[PDB]
Amino acid sequence: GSVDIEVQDLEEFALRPAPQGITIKCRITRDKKGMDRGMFPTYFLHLDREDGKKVFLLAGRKRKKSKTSNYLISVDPTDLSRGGDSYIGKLRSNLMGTKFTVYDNGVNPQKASSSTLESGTLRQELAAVCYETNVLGFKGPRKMSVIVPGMNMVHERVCIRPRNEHETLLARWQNKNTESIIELQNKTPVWNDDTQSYVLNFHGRVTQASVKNFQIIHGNDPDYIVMQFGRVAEDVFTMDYNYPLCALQAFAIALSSFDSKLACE
Repeated sequence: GSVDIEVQDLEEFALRPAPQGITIKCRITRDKKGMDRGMFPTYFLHLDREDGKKVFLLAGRKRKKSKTSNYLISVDPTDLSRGGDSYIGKLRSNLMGTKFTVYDNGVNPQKASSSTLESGTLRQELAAVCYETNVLGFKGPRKMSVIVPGMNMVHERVCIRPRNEHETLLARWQNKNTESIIELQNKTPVWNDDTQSYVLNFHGRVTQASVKNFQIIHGNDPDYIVMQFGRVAEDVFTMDYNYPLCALQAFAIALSSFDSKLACE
């Protein structure tokens, strides 16, 4: 079929998990300024219609709130283009650029009033990414972990609103709490003797693996590609995602790769 993905309300679309059986194909474009006189670059996510037309979905840009520089993800390009701190998603990274968490626009647990703290309105964690650190002797492709909220019987996300440090996605992951989360990982690339490099297979095309070219899958079924991200030009990348991911999660995961410890060349 074709399935002309229905995009009406951008906030709703951004949070909508991709229907099983339908792949949502997008493209991420890097700003209009970029490496200049400071200012961080702005990334744009557009739906790539199979008719040749594009549809703006989200925009992301790094910002320096107080000390750390998180990415604000908004469905309002204009606002973000300036001091517009309006957002639907926020990407937070550790100092090393090895751990990332994506939140919605709810209230931070650590600053919540007693009235809010009753549970509700509290910030949700939509995804977390960990770029595995080198051990010392282990030989092989680096590991990328992606943690997302579990899905319920109706195939909808089971809202994760951490009330404390032990309820975050990264904590549930490290503690093995697999009840309300889904642990995903990058698909292991395979050494190709002709290219003399580790490769991945994007729709039949040999693709050199890197932080700029990867696929996310569930460890139990390597054939089902949850997310496929690849560089097609200097500042242009293709991004396709499938259930259980929504655009905000996929986009955030992609933004993390730009801000990761890796990505240096």
